[PDB]
Amino acid sequence: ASKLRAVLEKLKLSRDDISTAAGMVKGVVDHLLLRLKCDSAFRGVGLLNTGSYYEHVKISAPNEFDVMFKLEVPRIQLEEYSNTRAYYFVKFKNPLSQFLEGEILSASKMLSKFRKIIKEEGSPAVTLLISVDITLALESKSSWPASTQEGLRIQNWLSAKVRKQLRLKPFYLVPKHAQEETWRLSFSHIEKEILNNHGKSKTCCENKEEKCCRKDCLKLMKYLLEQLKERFKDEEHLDKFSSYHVKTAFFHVCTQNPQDSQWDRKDLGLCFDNCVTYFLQCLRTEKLENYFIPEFNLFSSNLIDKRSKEFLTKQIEYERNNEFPVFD
Ligand SMILES: Nc1ccc(-c2cc(Cl)c(Cl)c3[nH]c4c(c23)CN(C(=O)CO)CC4)cn1
Ligand SMILES: [Zn+2]
Repeated sequence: ASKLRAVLEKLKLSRDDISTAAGMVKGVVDHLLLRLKCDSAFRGVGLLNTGSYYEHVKISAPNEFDVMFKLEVPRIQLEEYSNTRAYYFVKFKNPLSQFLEGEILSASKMLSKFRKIIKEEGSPAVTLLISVDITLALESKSSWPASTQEGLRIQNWLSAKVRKQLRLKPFYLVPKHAQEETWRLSFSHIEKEILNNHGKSKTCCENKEEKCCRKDCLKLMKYLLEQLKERFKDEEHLDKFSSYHVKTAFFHVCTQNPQDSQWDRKDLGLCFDNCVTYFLQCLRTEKLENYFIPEFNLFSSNLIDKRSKEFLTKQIEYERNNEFPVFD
């Protein structure tokens, strides 16, 4: 209870120092974006909005930032790869013809040029050095792919109006490989909008009478994983897990507990325990549905070994029964 709020305060004091570092990262980005704009192939490159840096996977490592460069392109048509609901080949119907390999757009070819232009100056295409990961993403203004039709189950939490409005925004495709020329769907912009506008009430966390602990629970779940990943970094059974798994599980708990009253700031310990319990259930049953693509199991044996899940299950059960020693 009091231990949880002490961790958040230590995290908060850690964030203030990078306020000056933000402009330092934001300077390198504003430059690199201009240099990429001079190449004919990257004319329509820009920052993925709502903030230059998305502050990486690590809540406990403010030294490393994460930035996404979106590439506006003509109308995209997609071909699903091998029944994997998230990976696709990209096809056309001007300057990107150089990266064409028949009809399929070559991720390896565009990444190689993306890297060459920056060097002289693929989930992260380049990592600069205080680290900065840069991801190239294709912007598509088409309707969201069919695999997202039963995802984003926010209707009883953020309303069906908002889900309708959110699904009118573009989606994004990042060169991730399953096959070395597929692209992976990305909804980082939607995830940020949900986190920063998270309550059933439109004025959640806008006044002191409506302070919920939704954000604090996510910070704590991210800190728990990073601490465990750092403690057991040499054991290799936690390499697969990332903050995306914790964020995904958190969004399911929001769907599961849609009322702001279920996230009262004075129930932080119970609310954090709700997220820990749901994340364990996903580990034990090896089922963590992608929040936007319900058929993509993030905890499938294809992606993460069963022994890794029960290792993490074992460690989280330990921390839970010992009142989380890795926090102090
Ligand atoms: N093996 C994996 C893991 C996950 C996915 C994945 C899948 C979908 Cl559909 C979406 Cl929308 C995704 N967004 C992100 C990921 C992702 C993975 N990811 C990280 O793990 C951060 O280090 C970036 C953020 C596909 N393959
Ligand atoms: Zn709130």
